[PDB]
Amino acid sequence: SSVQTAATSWGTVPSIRVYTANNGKITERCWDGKGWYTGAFNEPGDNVSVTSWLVGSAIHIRVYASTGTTTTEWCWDGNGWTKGAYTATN
Ligand SMILES: Cc1c(C)c2c3c4c1OP(=O)(O)Oc1c(C)c(C)c5c(c1C4)Cc1c(c(c(C)c(C)c1OP(=O)(O)O5)OP(=O)(O)O2)C3
Ligand SMILES: Cc1c(C)c2c3c4c1OP(=O)(O)Oc1c(C)c(C)c5c(c1C4)Cc1c(c(c(C)c(C)c1OP(=O)(O)O5)OP(=O)(O)O2)C3
Ligand SMILES: OC[C@@]1(O)OC[C@@H](O)[C@@H](O)[C@@H]1O
Ligand SMILES: OC[C@@]1(O)OC[C@@H](O)[C@@H](O)[C@@H]1O
Ligand SMILES: [Cl-]
Ligand SMILES: [Cl-]
Repeated sequence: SSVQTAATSWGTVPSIRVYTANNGKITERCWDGKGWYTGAFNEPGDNVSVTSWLVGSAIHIRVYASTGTTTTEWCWDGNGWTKGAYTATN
């Protein structure tokens, strides 16, 4: 089987974030113009999607991590990954 990725970007540098679901776990790689480095995101999941938006120059990232029929939303708003309110009845 294959790892599964999701990607987002912002600005004109740009910043890029790539999330990889590998063998039950999601991790994050980061580009800020000067080489790829490892991000702070680490959460369980077999499937991942992502979206992001800016308020001014402040990025807001939402990562949707799924295992079985449960999807958990993880939020980056400048100061730590927090659990979002997203729910669904799958
Ligand atoms: C994310 C994901 C996991 C965690 C899976 C599987 C798949 C999977 O989806 P994805 O990778 O998108 O799609 C596949 C792709 C692209 C290929 C080429 C596959 C398989 C899948 C399906 C089938 C498959 C699966 C296996 C194992 C051990 C093998 C050998 C295995 O045959 P393989 O010769 O790789 O063929 O179980 P595994 O615990 O990895 O479960 C089942
Ligand atoms: C428990 C279980 C069930 C009930 C599955 C599948 C898997 C599965 O997990 P597991 O067997 O541990 O991991 C896999 C391994 C080790 C290999 C080598 C696999 C697959 C899986 C994934 C992918 C796969 C699946 C298929 C079918 C018909 C094929 C041909 C098929 O490609 P196959 O050449 O076997 O590759 O559907 P199936 O109804 O069997 O659903 C999907
Ligand atoms: O500069 C890297 C970082 O802080 O960027 C914002 C988010 O992508 C974080 O997970 C990541 O560690
Ligand atoms: O500030 C976090 C939050 O309110 O952001 C907007 C949505 O992503 C919500 O699910 C999430 O709880
Ligand atoms: Cl690099
Ligand atoms: Cl964090």
